[PDB]
Amino acid sequence: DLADRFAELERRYDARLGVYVPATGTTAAIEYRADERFAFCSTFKAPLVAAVLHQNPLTHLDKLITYTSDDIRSISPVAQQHVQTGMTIGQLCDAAIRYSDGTAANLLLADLGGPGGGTAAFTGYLRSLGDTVSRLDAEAPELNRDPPGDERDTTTPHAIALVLQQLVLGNALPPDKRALLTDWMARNTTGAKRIRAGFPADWKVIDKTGTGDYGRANDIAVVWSPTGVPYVVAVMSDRAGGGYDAEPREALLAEAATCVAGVLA
Ligand SMILES: *C(=O)[C@@H](NC(=O)c1c(OC)cccc1OC)[C@@H]1N[C@@H](C(=O)O)C(C)(C)S1
Repeated sequence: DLADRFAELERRYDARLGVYVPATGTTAAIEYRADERFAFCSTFKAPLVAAVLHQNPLTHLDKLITYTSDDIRSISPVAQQHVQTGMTIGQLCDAAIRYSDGTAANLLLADLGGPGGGTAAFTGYLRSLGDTVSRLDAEAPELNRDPPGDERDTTTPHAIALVLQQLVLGNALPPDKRALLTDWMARNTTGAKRIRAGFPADWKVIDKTGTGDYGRANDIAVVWSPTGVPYVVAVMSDRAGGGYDAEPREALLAEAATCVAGVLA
């Protein structure tokens, strides 16, 4: 039984684990704490890029955005390298997804615009996809820091899986924009030790990770079987029991993903 295995992992890693895989043609939903709230951490950047693509014509990807020293406030591997030239919206989407660049995500939120530095418009985008659960209230670094249990900047494995399903598998985006989002997540560099590690090499995996304080580690993916059957996999975790400086444990997500892969193979 899956739930027993997930509970064993919780004890092993002194963690709380949430998992959701939506029902398909022949499988019921897989769900473990799937309606409990977990911090978004950086996972919000995937639907953020979808919001920015949806909102604008494609030539918008070519708009140059400039920024300065005081815009660099969070882990930002790419944005730090280009501060002297600026970055296009396309480059910022690339960096936000593939390197989880925090400054890029902040600039993309500002591009969306409106109250709360774009957080309200981001939430509005989720509402338009039928997600009445998730909320973004702050930008980086603040959004990764809410105390355990706090509802600010949270989603649920259930809600975010259904969002990602509509973005990648459904018709939320036109095919040209859908393909851009799909490709960036396909080329993600931060996810090798999470959902990807739990699925065999002949399964295709696209994903977006998140990491925070209190041992927070998430990964949201779309996976395809070797025969092209897709499944959406949302895994979220925290380790409140070690306090603010509890280490995130990637291996917990790899093992949860291995357990899901075993059921889906
Ligand atoms: C978003 O989840 C980002 N996370 C952070 O910047 C972060 C930590 O990451 C080391 C640790 C504690 C707090 C925060 O947020 C202030 C970026 N995305 C993650 C990820 O994709 O797993 C990175 C690549 C580790 S940074």
